[PDB]
Amino acid sequence: HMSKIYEDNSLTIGHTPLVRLNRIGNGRILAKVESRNPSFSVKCRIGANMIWDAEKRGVLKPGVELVEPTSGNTGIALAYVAAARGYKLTLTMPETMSIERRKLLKALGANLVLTEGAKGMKGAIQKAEEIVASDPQKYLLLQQFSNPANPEIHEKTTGPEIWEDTDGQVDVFISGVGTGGTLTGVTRYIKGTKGKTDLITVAVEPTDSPVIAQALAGEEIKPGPHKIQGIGAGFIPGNLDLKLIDKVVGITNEEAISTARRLMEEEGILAGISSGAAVAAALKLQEDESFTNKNIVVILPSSGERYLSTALFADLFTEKE
Amino acid sequence: HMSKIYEDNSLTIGHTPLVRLNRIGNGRILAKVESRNPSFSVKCRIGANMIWDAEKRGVLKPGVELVEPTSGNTGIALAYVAAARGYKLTLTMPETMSIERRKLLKALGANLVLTEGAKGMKGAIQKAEEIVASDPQKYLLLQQFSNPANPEIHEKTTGPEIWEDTDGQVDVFISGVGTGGTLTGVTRYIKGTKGKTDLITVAVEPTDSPVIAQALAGEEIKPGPHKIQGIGAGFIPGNLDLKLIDKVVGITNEEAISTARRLMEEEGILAGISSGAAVAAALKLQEDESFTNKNIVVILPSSGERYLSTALFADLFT
Ligand SMILES: Cc1ccc(C[C@@]2(C(=O)O)C[C@H]2c2ccccc2)cc1
Ligand SMILES: Cc1ccc(C[C@@]2(C(=O)O)C[C@H]2c2ccccc2)cc1
Ligand SMILES: *Cc1c(COP(=O)(O)O)cnc(C)c1O
Ligand SMILES: *Cc1c(COP(=O)(O)O)cnc(C)c1O
Ligand SMILES: [Co+2]
Repeated sequence: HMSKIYEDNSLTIGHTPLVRLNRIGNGRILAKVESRNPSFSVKCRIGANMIWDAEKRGVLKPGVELVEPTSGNTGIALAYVAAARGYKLTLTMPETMSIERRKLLKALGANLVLTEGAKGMKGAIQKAEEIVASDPQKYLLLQQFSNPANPEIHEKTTGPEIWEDTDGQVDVFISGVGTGGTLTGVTRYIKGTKGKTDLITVAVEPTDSPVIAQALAGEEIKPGPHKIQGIGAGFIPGNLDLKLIDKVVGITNEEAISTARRLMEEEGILAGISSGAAVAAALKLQEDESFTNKNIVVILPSSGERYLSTALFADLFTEKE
Repeated sequence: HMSKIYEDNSLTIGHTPLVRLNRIGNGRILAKVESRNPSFSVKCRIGANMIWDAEKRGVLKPGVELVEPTSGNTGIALAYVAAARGYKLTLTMPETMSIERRKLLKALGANLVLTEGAKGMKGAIQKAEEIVASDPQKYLLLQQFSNPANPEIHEKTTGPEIWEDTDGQVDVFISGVGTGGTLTGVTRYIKGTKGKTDLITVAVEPTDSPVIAQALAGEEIKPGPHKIQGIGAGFIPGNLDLKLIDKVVGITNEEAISTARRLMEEEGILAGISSGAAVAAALKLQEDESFTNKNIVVILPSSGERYLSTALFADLFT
């Protein structure tokens, strides 16, 4: 894309590189590095577009302050966009969110409201609702799991970049599902706008919280705890369009961690746990002869630098090592 | 640039965004965000090009391994490129190096050799030389402070990006100097290749180690300790072409840290200490009427996320 001066850092989102994996898999895995973003994750796109959309809809205007419950990369994305565009932001999250993330969020100007650790994200969602209810004219909740501006940005940026960078040669699209925006939006551009209805869209989820598989089977939703940060919220988000999914691959915590470590050591791509999960799903599909000659695009949501205090960098090296 | 599939992560360097600063300075500071790079710093460009250059020179034949003494972003850059392109890499550094940083380099496949803490960077340089001397056919030292492939990549990528993104309108170019490659290579492109000899090139350094100022004034070189990671090595590097510098601005530790905090809180640009230093220098220039109407391009070398254990994030809470 074209040379310019960006008017603020929110406008720099996307155009992330698509990199061939040469040592992991058969040479047809193409990794889309979504840590090449202004706050270093796929969420940069949705922090930008949910705020731009709120501006366009007339609900974010001078005097209105943003609120969102998030203990993750969405909080970081909303923080840098609010700072870049001159909005006040309040984030709610359980008091168990890491010091690294609190430091980042405060440095970017966010106002943090810490909720009881025992109540997890449910307690943070309740606190965000309470804050907005205290002054609904003042506060705007963005609602990342249902706000259509989330999948919209992937329809307008992420998907077009995959189509253009592969010159239409993509055959398989793999996305670990958190909010579902990435899966939904990219698939709507490729299957819908470009008419490629035989794209294979693969949802990735934790083996220990396989709610997408349960929903497609018409079974009871029964989530569980797991370590693949950023995916597997334990329900079907509003922003996940189940009708667009062709296959669901469940990944273990250990598979996700080990494959993220391989991205770093074998490909030089700093990668988070969910990036390992998505590439591990590509490797499982390449066990099946139907996939042997397909070009597989995989989203890598985050950089392993954000994971130094997590399982990803634990049980890896001995004191002596 | 042209839509494509990159054949490895080293080929994804550059095309970093130039962002107008709206609250910091007069609206004419244009910040080039060099953390938008495959290992998140300006050094990703030189990790790639020093290795590409070694390949082109025929000195990276099968069995040859890389060695470099580095405590910083160059070690992370060389590690991701060596992992991407299938080389073995040894980095030397003092044992002071944090366990978390050893884990990150380790995860990228680097072999670490930890040297005696009291001997600092000098001890790490000594150990790298000793490793190469133990088997010179096997080991290749990249020598980031003198290897011309460092400023070359900035002449071939960073410089052109600044020229294109500003439509040639860049009046002032500000770089905090570590190796000098950024300053040297960008200035060679803009003053030389593009012929814009009216460009004002500004070197930034710590007030507590003002060796560039000393060199340009013809004063004795007298370095000192400071906090501005990535700049101010306390000598004039081979890759710093002093002839290209118009002005040197010295920045305090506190000015660097406070201005980096403003980049984060006021602009939403995650920024390291040296990014704060370089922008602090732009602010000083904008106090001088001669600079008021000028477009000022400033390099932001790194992201504040790499500084979470440092004073950059101190006193954010009670
Ligand atoms: C540590 C961490 C990282 C990323 C996330 C992603 C999400 C966010 O708010 O940033 C979207 C939400 C999420 C929460 C739980 C499971 C999956 C996604 C959450 C927590
Ligand atoms: C902590 C840290 C960060 C960046 C650097 C930059 C350099 C590196 O090897 O990565 C170039 C070298 C350097 C060393 C001392 C002063 C300035 C630059 C060094 C140390
Ligand atoms: C958000 C996120 C995902 C999932 O992306 P969605 O578009 O929300 O499905 C995966 N990994 C990480 C690290 C994320 O932050
Ligand atoms: C390398 C580096 C610089 C200085 O860039 P040079 O091109 O080496 O002069 C500044 N800040 C940081 C953090 C760096 O890593
Ligand atoms: Co481009």
